[PDB]
Amino acid sequence: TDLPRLPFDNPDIMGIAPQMLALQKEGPIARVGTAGEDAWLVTRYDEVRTLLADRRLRLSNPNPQPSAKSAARAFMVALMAGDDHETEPARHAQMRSLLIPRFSTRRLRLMKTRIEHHVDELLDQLAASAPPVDLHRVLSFRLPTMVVCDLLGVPLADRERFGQWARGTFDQSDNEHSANTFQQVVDYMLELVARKRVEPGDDILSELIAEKDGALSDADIAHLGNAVLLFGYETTIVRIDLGTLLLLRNPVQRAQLAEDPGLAPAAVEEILRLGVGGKGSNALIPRYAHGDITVGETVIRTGDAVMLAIGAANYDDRAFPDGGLFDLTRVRPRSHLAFGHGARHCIGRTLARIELTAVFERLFRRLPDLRLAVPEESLRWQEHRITGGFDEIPVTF
Ligand code: HEM
Ligand SMILES: CC1(C)C[C@H]2C[C@@H](C(=O)O)[C@@H]3COC(=O)[C@]4(CO4)[C@]23C1
Repeated sequence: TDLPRLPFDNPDIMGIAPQMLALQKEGPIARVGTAGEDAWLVTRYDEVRTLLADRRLRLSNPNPQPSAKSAARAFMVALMAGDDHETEPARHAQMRSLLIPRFSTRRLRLMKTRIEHHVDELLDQLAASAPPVDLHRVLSFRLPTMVVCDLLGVPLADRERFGQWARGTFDQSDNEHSANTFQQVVDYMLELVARKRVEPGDDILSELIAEKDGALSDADIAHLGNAVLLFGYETTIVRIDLGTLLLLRNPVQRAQLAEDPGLAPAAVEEILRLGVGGKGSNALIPRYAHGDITVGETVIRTGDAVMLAIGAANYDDRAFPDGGLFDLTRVRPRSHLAFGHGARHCIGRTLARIELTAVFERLFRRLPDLRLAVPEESLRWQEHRITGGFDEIPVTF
């Protein structure tokens, strides 16, 4: 009898921690310790997918005196309209109503074309340079920040201003750094909303300003833009790094994709499903029970914290045969959980898929000999950031 304690050790730089796979083998749900409060950990695909669609399980904390959070997590939860359990239903509903139509088929079609040319240009610069090159700096970081510049209608050079702000806002190890960085994000976005009020374009804030004959306050609009800025590039950067690392580990699938870029959508779904870094703390979706819920033979009581392990569920042999294997030839694979599911299903997921598809359509066709210039074990996953990630990916080609 030994209460398991999150985060679990991972001897590899990717994948799921052995202890979490061991718990998954025993059953769908276990009581675990964490850095803060104890929580129920749900590790099997069927139960994680079910609980994500259960409206009794919500982001907001209903408890009368809530456990303390890092500044980073508090900012995250506020950007997701989960900071007040009494107003979360109306506020979260409004958030999704206002953001979903910003990712229209018209906008996505136009952005796919620009994304494709941009990747072409990024790879031509990469191919013209002398190895070793940091693939994270010159490819992974550059495409998703370009996309956010396009969404917000700002010059591309602005990403050199905001490109580290998600990392800094979400630094759980330094409350003061987190708050100072979020203040910069806020100041920037308020500047931007004031400009878009007199100089609109074909971009997200201009559409928010025009919404409901202009009924939204500057604070309301900047909130929504901050969510786009802070959720809209960093996680995608990390998936380009993880997808590259995964394809480097699987040369047969990599050669298949290089030969047939029509496999890129399938590859991207495998990358999302298998792409978990380090101790994988970002592959947990946190919730609180707002009513009692029975999971198998376990009773989750109102007020309990629940960690929905989307990473472990995406590796679950019960949902994906040979769940640990990268196989872009899977026939009708189940929908992975990397974007979540239910009420908070990732608003940007179609755009993120467009970005990743454009990259991996091209990468190994344009640079067939691309490979790591350093050992895998020297790559350092950044555990203190809510979004994790690697700081550099040195390559040769
Ligand atoms: C590969 C890249 C991405 C991954 C893996 C990812 C993953 C996720 C996940 C798992 C959630 C649900 C969190 C929860 O249920 O607590 C989420 C929510 C969200 N995502 Fe994404 N995301 C990605 C990219 C993006 C992009 C590109 C955008 C927009 C430009 C975006 C905007 C959002 C927003 C606004 C939410 C909040 C939805 C809500 O709370 O209702 N994300 N994302
Ligand atoms: C709004 C988010 C940025 C979306 C998810 C992406 C995930 C990641 O970075 O992989 C990040 C980590 O922390 C979480 O609570 C997650 C899992 O819900 C998120 C929060």
